[PDB]
Amino acid sequence: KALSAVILAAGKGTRMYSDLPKVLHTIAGKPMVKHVIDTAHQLGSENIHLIYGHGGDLMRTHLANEQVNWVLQTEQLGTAHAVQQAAPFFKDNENIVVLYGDAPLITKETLEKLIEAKPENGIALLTVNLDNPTGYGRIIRENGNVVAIVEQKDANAEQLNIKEVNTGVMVSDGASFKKWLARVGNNNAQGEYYLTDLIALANQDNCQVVAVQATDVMEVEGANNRLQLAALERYFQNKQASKLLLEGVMIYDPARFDLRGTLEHGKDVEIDVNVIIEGNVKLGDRVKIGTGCVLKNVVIGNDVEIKPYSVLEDSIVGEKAAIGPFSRLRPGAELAAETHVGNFVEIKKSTVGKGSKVNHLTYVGDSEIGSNCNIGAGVITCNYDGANKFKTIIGDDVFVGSDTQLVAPVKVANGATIGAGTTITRDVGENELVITRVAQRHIQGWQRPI
Amino acid sequence: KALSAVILAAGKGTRMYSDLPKVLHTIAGKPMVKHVIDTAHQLGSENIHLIYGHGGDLMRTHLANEQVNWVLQTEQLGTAHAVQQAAPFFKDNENIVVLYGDAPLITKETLEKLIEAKPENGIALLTVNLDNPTGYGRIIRENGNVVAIVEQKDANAEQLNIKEVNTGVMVSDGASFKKWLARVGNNNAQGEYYLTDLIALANQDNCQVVAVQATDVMEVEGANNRLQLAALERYFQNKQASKLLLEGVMIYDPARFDLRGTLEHGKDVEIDVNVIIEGNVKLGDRVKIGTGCVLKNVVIGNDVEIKPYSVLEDSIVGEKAAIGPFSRLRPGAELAAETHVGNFVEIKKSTVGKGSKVNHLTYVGDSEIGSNCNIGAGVITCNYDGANKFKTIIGDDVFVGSDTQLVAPVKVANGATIGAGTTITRDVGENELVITRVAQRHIQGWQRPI
Amino acid sequence: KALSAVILAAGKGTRMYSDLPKVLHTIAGKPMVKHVIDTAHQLGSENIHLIYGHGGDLMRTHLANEQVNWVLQTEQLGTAHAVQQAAPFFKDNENIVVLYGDAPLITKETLEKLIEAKPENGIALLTVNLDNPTGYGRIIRENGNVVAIVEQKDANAEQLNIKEVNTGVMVSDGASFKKWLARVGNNNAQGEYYLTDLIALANQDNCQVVAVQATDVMEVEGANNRLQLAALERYFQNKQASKLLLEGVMIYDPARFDLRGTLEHGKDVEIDVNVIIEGNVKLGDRVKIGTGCVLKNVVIGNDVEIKPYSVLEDSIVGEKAAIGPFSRLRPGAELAAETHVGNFVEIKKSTVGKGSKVNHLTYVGDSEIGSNCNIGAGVITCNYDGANKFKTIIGDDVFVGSDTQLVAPVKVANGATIGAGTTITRDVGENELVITRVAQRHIQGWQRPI
Ligand SMILES: O=C(Nc1ccc(NC(=O)c2ccccn2)cc1)c1ccc(O)c([N+](=O)[O-])c1
Ligand SMILES: O=C(Nc1ccc(NC(=O)c2ccccn2)cc1)c1ccc(O)c([N+](=O)[O-])c1
Ligand SMILES: O=C(Nc1ccc(NC(=O)c2ccccn2)cc1)c1ccc(O)c([N+](=O)[O-])c1
Ligand SMILES: [Mg+2]
Ligand SMILES: [Mg+2]
Repeated sequence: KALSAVILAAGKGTRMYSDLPKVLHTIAGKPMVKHVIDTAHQLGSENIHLIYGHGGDLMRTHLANEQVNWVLQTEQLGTAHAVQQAAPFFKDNENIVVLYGDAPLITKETLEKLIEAKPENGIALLTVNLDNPTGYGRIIRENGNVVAIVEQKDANAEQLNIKEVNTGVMVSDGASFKKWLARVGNNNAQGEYYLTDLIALANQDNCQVVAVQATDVMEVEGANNRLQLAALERYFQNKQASKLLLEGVMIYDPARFDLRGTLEHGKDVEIDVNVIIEGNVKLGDRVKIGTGCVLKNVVIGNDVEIKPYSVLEDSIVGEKAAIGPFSRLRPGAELAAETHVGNFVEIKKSTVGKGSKVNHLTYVGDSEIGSNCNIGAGVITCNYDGANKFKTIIGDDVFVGSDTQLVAPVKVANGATIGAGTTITRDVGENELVITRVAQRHIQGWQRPI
Repeated sequence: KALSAVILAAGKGTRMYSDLPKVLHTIAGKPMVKHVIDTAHQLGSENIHLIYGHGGDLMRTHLANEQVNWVLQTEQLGTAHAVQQAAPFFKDNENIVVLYGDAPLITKETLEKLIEAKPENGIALLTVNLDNPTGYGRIIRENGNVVAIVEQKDANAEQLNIKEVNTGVMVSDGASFKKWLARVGNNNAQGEYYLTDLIALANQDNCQVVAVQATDVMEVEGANNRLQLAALERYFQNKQASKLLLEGVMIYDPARFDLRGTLEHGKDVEIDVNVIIEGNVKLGDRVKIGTGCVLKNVVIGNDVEIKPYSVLEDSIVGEKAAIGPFSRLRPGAELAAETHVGNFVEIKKSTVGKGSKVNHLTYVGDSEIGSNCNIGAGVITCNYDGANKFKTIIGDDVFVGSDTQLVAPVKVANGATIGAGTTITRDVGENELVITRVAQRHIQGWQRPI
Repeated sequence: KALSAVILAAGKGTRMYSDLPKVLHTIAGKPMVKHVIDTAHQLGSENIHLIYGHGGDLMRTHLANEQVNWVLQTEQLGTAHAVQQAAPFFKDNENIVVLYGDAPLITKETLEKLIEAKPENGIALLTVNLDNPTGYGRIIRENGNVVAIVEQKDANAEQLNIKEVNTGVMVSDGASFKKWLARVGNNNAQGEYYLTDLIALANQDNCQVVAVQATDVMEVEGANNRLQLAALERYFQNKQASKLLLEGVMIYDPARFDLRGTLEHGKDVEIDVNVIIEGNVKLGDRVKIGTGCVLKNVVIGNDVEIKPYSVLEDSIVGEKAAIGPFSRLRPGAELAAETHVGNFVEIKKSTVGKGSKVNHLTYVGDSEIGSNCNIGAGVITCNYDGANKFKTIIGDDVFVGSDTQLVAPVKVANGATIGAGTTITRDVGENELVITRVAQRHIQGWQRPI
């Protein structure tokens, strides 16, 4: 049986006090609605009907590449009215799952269990037990089936003690949705067409409604403000960290670890406190990440150690390389195996060959450095004024003395030696030794003003 | 009706194992007693009577500027004796609130509710419910009024089950305080004059004592050691973070956020984990603060992004500026709109004009830099030996080549160009190009010792 | 009465998904088994019998220096079989305590209370109360003595409600262990010889088994995976931080503090959030450590302030020194009293004399710097190519101008002055002023390409 999803995402999110619409606020670096779209995709949804409204232009720019059907809602008249906007696109013989852009932690596993329980021509309603169910619609089960969702204000004393409550998440076939949505009324205090009413309509038609309990409450929780969003964030981070720990990643403190994307890892990986992993990150075996590192879109080979307070982005690090502390790898930094990058070093769009070292107070930009080079402290690759970021090409086995400026476009051939304090503007030949001729004034008996 | 406060702050705080007296230990960067003084001020207190004793000289140096009446207590004979020291200064027709220098989280809101409930010629006693009230004085209410505070050792089985306990915080008029304090005795195991006894004395005089429950237990908790102080700190930090989140500040992790002063913010502000905000900080709209930043006494314009591990102090940052990662702004750094400050860059008491860039391994101190300047990597402003920190004045549209030393006092005029590796000691004229003439020795066939 | 310990440490730890055996995973920087060995040593154990098996070679390399008896177990046939491997080495008249390499938080205090309760020719069994005891062996006490350890699958309804459970930790004399271990059978579902059976065997012999409740559950908890290991880590860190706070160390956030070794401290020490203390660290009075610092094997004198994001290792810091922010002290850095080390500064195997300053973008390696020296921004000590890390010797009261390279081996005598941008290769005499003679090309009317 086929499946399609409807995601409610039209909300303004007034209590976020933001220029963004509600569902664009992020959880682990990606919009709340994107988590829901990805879950619906993971489920095998043929179509994903996205109900949107407030901040329409921002929704379109931030989610331009999502394979969704854009259903523009002009008036907020309740959740049944929102779902009915997508109803002309429902296949009669497909299942439809209703999800909420502001409740991002719903899992594929929970939803699979919900779809599976759906009786033919009936509804599968996602429910949850609360220690304090006050304010939520109570689940009334008679003969194993859901006969009513009794709201707080209507419940009798005995019903107020029911801990099982309605989440809003439900599954039914497209024909049943089309049929029942056309029958929902707005005769209530809010004057809204509630999707909740489908339970009563299904019962009127002698169709069964089966309840399916969610594993965690946090899967059904919605974020109405940034405090609630921060609580979903911490729950999501704890869950990601716990999964990594059970896979064998040594995360020293799961409460001080953040994953905002995907992590591929080998065995015996050690991650110290306050590390942030962003985008797509791949770590080989025995990678050690020191305190305070930020890795965004990087590939790290086996046996690499990243020392504290290193920031890496869009970079590749070969096996047994040693980075940090206080190293900065900017996009395009490609470090070969057994390389060394030290404190207060910045590498940008440069390749560094096997065994080469760049250990102090250096800027290497738009360069190619060969194997077994020694880049002295204070070395800087630079350009002439008005240039267009030209390249510095350094061969194999080159020594570059401390505080040397390499003025691109320039080539330094294999085995060349450059003395400290040099300004390199002309190409250096193979085995060429280039040393600066200094002129100095020496004044004897110079008594300091102390 | 007028109000004045009495704050007990004479304690040694032996269990802090410190040379400081008890109340000078800080919560969110300010002494515990200062929080209480500020609360009493926010309430509208005409006078704030500060009872002090231990570490008297340190109290005077650390709180020199507080608008308090210094009441030096020579002997610790109990809380009623402490309050009686200030009693000759109470106005008969004013209300007096008794507060504790070591219980800093008491709120203005709680105290307003306490003052309001105070019956004429009576007492308003602040109380709190505890799940485990063991050791605390139980509130005995008869005919809605507080008839007794029954201590742990005296309570009957039924009274030990009372969860409502005495906090020590109370309000009464100045004449009633003067009258009842003169009647407090010390006939008890400790031989102390307890302020607690005022409840029994008020009852003897047929004056009503009304109980007022505190909203949070943490408002009445006192810190006797640094473990307790750390628990008040975390509660205070969580409360500050929660308020900011409800105002619309996106704090990624409220458990990894510290505010030690005041924060003024615009909309869509994003604060990553492990950020510290000190003194008075103002952030405009859409300010993004990366992980590990420290902002102390700074003004940050709209649309500024501060990248990870940046430390800013007594600085101003114009709109759309980009700072970090690993940037250091020291006092007097003034960055104009659309400026760029990069990694391993230190700016001290310098103004940097619109669109100017200082992106790598640079020290700029006591300087004025104009608009659209390019400050190369490794550039350093310096002085002669025995100098008195002279100024470097750089005009508009100046290019300063990498690893150039600018020797103050020096002026570089508009549109000047400075080549890499230069030593600037003489003023550079408008559109003047200054390039270093290098002498180099080139030795061919130099085989490295590898 | 003498004591010896047996520690079970043969486990593979399959669920760690690691190449290391189970007990080598660390808690606070040291292997789980090492914590247990140290506890057994603190107790006064004459012998420590270490049962090992999986990852035998790694156990031997990682614990080479431990004063233990290496008992190589070839087959895992249950805990009684493991303890019996060490039994030929038990003295009849000594007490034997059985401990587990994967339950590292067991305290000396708990074990002292266990040994003390041991009745002659009997057993002292360590027990613990659990709110949910499901799955654990229930303690059956009859006439004050332990008559049985009833397993989950055998317990009657009434016995399942017993909250007191078996921990596996026990004490008995060597003769009793030898005797009872020879009588343990493997007739059970697992076909293993359980140490648990010693309780039933002691009862058969009319020897009393006394229960001793552990203070904390976490002392008896074992780590089977890295999630469980992380929970023991956080509990251990919280306990260490709480002890330090009660001793008077101001730890701003005990949940963001890590101690991985030993800390000796004076009074009025302040430690900001996210600090890591490794190896042996000693702090004097009024030491202030800013956010994000890492101190490994360092001695810090009184009144030192370490500013944020400083990494120190195998270094000594004299009184009133000022370090950071962003300073790096590498092994052998020895800073005398009243010295100053600033941002983006790296000190390696160098001594820096009293009052000397190294405040910006500098590398000082293999050097001796005297008193009251001024090391300018951008200064670098370096070597010739093929050198063997030679020394830079700087006297007292030397000024070294910004962006100067000091080419070791070189000596700079007392009161010498070095101008900015200099290359020092030759020794500088007492009171010698060395300034660079620059040649520059000046081109007027150079219009920039803007
Ligand atoms: O109803 C919406 N979202 C929604 C619905 C239900 C819940 N459920 C709960 O929070 C919940 C339920 C039961 C127990 C605990 N929490 C959480 C969020 C909704 C409606 C229209 C919208 O447009 C949007 N949106 O995302 O903008 C959300
Ligand atoms: O009594 C003092 N402080 C004080 C008094 C009461 C409390 N209250 C509680 O801790 C409390 C009460 C009820 C329930 C929970 N906590 C906390 C602190 C006091 C007295 C003399 C002093 O000199 C100082 N001081 O600040 O140095 C404090
Ligand atoms: O049994 C072993 N360890 C062990 C034994 C008991 C416990 N106890 C508990 O976890 C416990 C007990 C009671 C209540 C709560 N937790 C924890 C760990 C064991 C046996 C053989 C081994 O070789 C190793 N090891 O360390 O590799 C451990
Ligand atoms: Mg330099
Ligand atoms: Mg230079």
